[PDB]
Amino acid sequence: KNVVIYADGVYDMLHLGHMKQLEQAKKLFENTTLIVGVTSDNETKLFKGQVVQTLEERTETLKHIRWVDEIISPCPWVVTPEFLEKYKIDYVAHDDDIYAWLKRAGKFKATQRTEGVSTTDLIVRILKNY
Amino acid sequence: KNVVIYADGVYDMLHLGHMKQLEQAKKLFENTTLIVGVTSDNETKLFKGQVVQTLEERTETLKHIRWVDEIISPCPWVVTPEFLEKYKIDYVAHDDDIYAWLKRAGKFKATQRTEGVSTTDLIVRILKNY
Repeated sequence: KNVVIYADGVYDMLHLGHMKQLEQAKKLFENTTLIVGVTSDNETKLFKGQVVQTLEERTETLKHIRWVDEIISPCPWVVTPEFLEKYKIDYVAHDDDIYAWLKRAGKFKATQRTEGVSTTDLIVRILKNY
Repeated sequence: KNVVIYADGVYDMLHLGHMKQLEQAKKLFENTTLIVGVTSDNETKLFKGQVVQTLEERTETLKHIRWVDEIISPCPWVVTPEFLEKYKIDYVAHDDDIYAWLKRAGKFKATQRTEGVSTTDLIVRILKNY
């Protein structure tokens, strides 16, 4: 009855958006284990772009988040069928094609986002006072 | 065996510091319920100073924090003996005198802090790139 869900991401400067996403992953089914993978510095920097917090900083914040059951840190950049077996993962949870093969296999669970929540946004608000 | 702990604060722009503090509160004893009180906008603005996030924003972030069991939002600015009875609170957890009367009653549990963790600090780091 327990369903293993994997959600990877950068999780740089974690905010309310990441949390709502993670809550969604956690509640995809009645009994889940939410595994969260945190991408390495080198690989992030080389694909997405600069990253603000180091791996250790981004991993530690996730330790206080109610929905996170287990953490793989650092996680591989690209999910592979072998990875899924090795960790007994039943579904991958990401927003919405690199994940076509997951949908074809029935193992793709979509999760939505929430805007206006970024750290950056709040600084924007705080300067408006001047 | 279950010990009720109350930790109030502003919790503006919650960061790793608040989380470590809250974890400490939660683990003061083996079986706790951590009640977290979140101060109102009007009262915060009038004592501490300007506040960046509204009550609703500050309360919602706390909903994703592993250590928070219950939330009083908004909470009174000053803890009173009557408050302690009304919510069956066994200890109050705050950093370190308004709390002398709590220490005299045996109901004061100290919790420490961690520096270099503020939202503000990370923006400081991010601008250094220019």
